[PDB]
Amino acid sequence: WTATSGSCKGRCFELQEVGPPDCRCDNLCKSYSSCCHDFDELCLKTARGWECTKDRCGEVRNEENACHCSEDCLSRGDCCTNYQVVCKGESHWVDDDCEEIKVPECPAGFVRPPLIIFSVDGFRASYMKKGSKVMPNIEKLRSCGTHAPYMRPVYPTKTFPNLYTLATGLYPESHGIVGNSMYDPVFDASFHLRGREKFNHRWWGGQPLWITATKQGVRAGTFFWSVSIPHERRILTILQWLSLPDNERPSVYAFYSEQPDFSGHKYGPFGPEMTNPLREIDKTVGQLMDGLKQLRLHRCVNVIFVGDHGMEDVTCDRTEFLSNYLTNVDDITLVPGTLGRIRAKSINNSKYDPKTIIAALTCKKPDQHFKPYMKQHLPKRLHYANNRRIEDIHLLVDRRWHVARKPLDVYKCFFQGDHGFDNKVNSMQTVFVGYGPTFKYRTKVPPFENIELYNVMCDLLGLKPAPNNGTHGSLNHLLRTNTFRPTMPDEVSRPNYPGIMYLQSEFDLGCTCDDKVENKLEELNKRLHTKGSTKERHLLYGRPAVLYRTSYDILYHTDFESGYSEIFLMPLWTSYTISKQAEVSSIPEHLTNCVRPDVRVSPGFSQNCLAYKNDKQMSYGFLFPPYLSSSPEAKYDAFLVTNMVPMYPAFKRVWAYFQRVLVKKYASERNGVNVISGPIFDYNYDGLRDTEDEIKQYVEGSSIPVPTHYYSIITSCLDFTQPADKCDGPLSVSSFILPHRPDNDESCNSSEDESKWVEELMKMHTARVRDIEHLTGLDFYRKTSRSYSEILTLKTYLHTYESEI
Ligand SMILES: *[C@@H]1O[C@H](CO)[C@@H](O[C@@H]2O[C@H](CO)[C@@H](O[C@@H]3O[C@H](CO[C@H]4O[C@H](CO[C@H]5O[C@H](CO)[C@@H](O)[C@H](O)[C@@H]5O)[C@@H](O)[C@H](O[C@H]5O[C@H](CO)[C@@H](O)[C@H](O)[C@@H]5O[C@H]5O[C@H](CO)[C@@H](O)[C@H](O)[C@@H]5O)[C@@H]4O)[C@@H](O)[C@H](O[C@H]4O[C@H](CO)[C@@H](O)[C@H](O)[C@@H]4O[C@H]4O[C@H](CO)[C@@H](O)[C@H](O)[C@@H]4O)[C@@H]3O)[C@H](O)[C@H]2NC(C)=O)[C@H](O)[C@H]1NC(C)=O
Ligand SMILES: O=C(/C=C/c1ccc(OC(F)(F)F)cc1)N1CC[C@@H]2CN(C(=O)NCc3cnn[nH]3)C[C@@H]2CC1
Ligand SMILES: [Ca+2]
Ligand SMILES: [Zn+2]
Ligand SMILES: [Zn+2]
Repeated sequence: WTATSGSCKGRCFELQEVGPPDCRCDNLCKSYSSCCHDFDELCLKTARGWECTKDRCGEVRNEENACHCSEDCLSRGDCCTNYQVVCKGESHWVDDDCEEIKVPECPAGFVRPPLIIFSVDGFRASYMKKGSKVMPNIEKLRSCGTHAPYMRPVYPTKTFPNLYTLATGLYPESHGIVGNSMYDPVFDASFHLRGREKFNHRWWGGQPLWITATKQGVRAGTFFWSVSIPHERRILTILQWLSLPDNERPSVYAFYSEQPDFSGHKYGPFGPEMTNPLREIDKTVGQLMDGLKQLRLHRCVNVIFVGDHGMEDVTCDRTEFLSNYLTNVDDITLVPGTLGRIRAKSINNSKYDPKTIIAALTCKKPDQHFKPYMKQHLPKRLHYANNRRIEDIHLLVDRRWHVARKPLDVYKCFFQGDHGFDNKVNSMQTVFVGYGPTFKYRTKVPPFENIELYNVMCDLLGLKPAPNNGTHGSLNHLLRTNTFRPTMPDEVSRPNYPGIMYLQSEFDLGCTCDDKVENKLEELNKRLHTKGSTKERHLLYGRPAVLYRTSYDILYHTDFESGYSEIFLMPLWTSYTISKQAEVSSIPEHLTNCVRPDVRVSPGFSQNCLAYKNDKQMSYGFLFPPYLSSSPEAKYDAFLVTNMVPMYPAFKRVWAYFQRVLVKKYASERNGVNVISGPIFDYNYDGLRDTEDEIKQYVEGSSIPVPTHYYSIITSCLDFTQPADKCDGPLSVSSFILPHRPDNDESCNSSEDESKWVEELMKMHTARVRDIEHLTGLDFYRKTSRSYSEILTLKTYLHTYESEI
């Protein structure tokens, strides 16, 4: 209940909030039914259209009009956007040639270039090209501004998570908005689209741009707009705010459009009925740029044209039903659609077993159009686990399909488009264009993740970003002028460089190796290998930096080089270069069980084979593969206890294929590759490395910890006519984070040869170097000829393995 006996007289779209019970006059008031009685009358005029006609120029002012064509309207800052064109014989913004904007042309009293964020729902990346013929205003922005072919959203590819990630730079798991619909088990409440619960502040974490602005003395226009407020009014409101005196005037503005998402659901992504929605966006953009030209701001303001996600062909008939897999369907709640989330219907039931739910959903039909995971087993690049609002059980749904619980939920067909799938899917990609004095001229940039923009928008506004998941500096190549020069973090732990300190007989590991067969030329030469005489062949980008306090040793060998952790009893990283000319060999008969002690590292800081024998679930593998040894002699180095890592047999299949076939293959395709591999420990699935006392799993009867994942970073020359190990120019990279899992239930073809399923699993588990840095606490690419900004961009790249957009 609100007494709304006040008035909006003089308060149309006031910027600060007066609380209950006094009536409101802001673009939010409708959503509370707390607008003053006269709001519609005064603040939402609609009379006489949104365009000056030839027969309205120099007219007498009449306050009841929606906009004005009167001689004094320029001053009042409330002209129609085409006032100058029709009346003063000016040309539309779109119809002028674009001159480069080498410096801000801002009128007096403007201390900084404003920022307008023009956000559009469901604007699929491929609209920029496939609709270019009917979007001339936006094609001017794109071609004269700075654009990327596409921009990658976050999972899930839904509106709320993506809009709030754009405003926070945070992953959904961090900011809290993990779906359009949500249940919080601590709150005992649901977050929905229709309803008022979504308004409470307790859902929203992190610090969005407008709060970041306000707290640092930069005033902001409001971001939310009510559904009923038409777009034309929204633009005039932004143009009026810009007329406000210097000390009242916001520096950052936002506009939003429900289109083209709204129509895309009805007609699909490319239905013929989509041309019209696109025409209207362009028209709206036209009114803004025309209106800015009127205020002498068109070479002063920076404009961001950005979408939240794309759109895919989806229909009712393409629905999987859980009622055809489970018998016990009324014992679960599903959050359905382009992604599934399952939980117990009642927490009062003791016999609710997720192991058995996943069983019944795994590879149960050759058709199957979805795949269950436990959230911690999701690809780490999705960063979709670390929140109480995300249910333990998750369904990754195939592009073009839906998941529902029972058939009745789907009839008690209409739609032809939807969105929400995995964020590396082409149809889900969206747009970025930046145009203005601070952005670059006629410049294309590589695709980037939307988590990066918060940082840039803070830069555009001279703000200091709140802690976020962007990598600040990685988008400096978008900007004409930078206020952030990124600097490399300092190494926390310096290594030990141990020599030969131990005799064989001091080791009691229970490990045998047949290696007792017997020169000054080639015996002087392999000591040199252990001092690192070939370290600049196998360690091309300097040693990783350890960014935490720990104790580790650098170990040199002929073929490879490692940083060995005395705490975790295995390498943090292993580095080696495989040239194009290198040859694959096999593990000879006599060395199949061979595990040699390392005489640089004490018995007490080593693994032992006895644990592996006694633990019937856990086998072992090697980080540097014996298969790629340079010679029969060097192959012995690969069997050192200090190259050894614990591996479930099931996972040895995956790993073996990678080491035996794929590395050589990549070395052929890319003219050699540098490989760095190591373990990852993340039992708390927060995407960050775990300390010694968070380890949940050891090899039975030992202090040998068990990685939750294994990673590799594969670098080469981008100019592939140059060997990896002699690259003059920019680098090219691909990475992965394989889940270390006791089975291969994730791959429904696993009973076949490794050549059918392994490389497919690895593609799904593609990863950014930065993702690995978070999980390891290391820092790569410390010594290159390349600028640090470029290296940041390199570390944020993700190889998607998709086709061309
Ligand atoms: C992506 O980027 C983000 C952002 O950088 C990364 O996330 C950050 O990660 C940090 C490390 O995990 C984490 O630090 C915690 O913070 C704990 C308390 O923090 C509270 O305050 C936060 C700050 O808010 C303020 O923000 C601005 C400044 O930027 C200020 O101006 C304002 O005043 C703000 O208030 C606040 O964000 C945070 O809120 C979370 O919880 C709310 C609900 O309770 C949510 O609404 C909100 O969204 C946040 O939720 C996310 O984060 C929590 C983790 O806190 C997570 O569980 C949720 O799922 C969700 O994702 C807080 O209210 C602090 O207690 C922690 O310190 C403990 O650990 C240290 C370790 O050294 C100990 O030394 C210390 O003693 C302490 O231990 C205590 O706990 C032990 C057991 O738990 C116990 O035994 C012991 O005795 C102690 O009691 C630690 O510093 C940041 O909070 C987090 N920030 C954000 C925004 O999420 C993220 O890692 C990145 N991801 C990747 C993959 O890189
Ligand atoms: O005006 C806004 C916000 C504007 C905004 C602009 C810029 C932003 O960020 C930054 F500038 F920082 F980048 C952030 C927010 N609203 C109103 C409409 C509702 C209803 N609504 C829907 O109907 N979605 C359609 C849908 C439903 N299912 N899939 N799609 C989704 C919801 C969005 C929020
Ligand atoms: Ca962790
Ligand atoms: Zn959306
Ligand atoms: Zn939608």
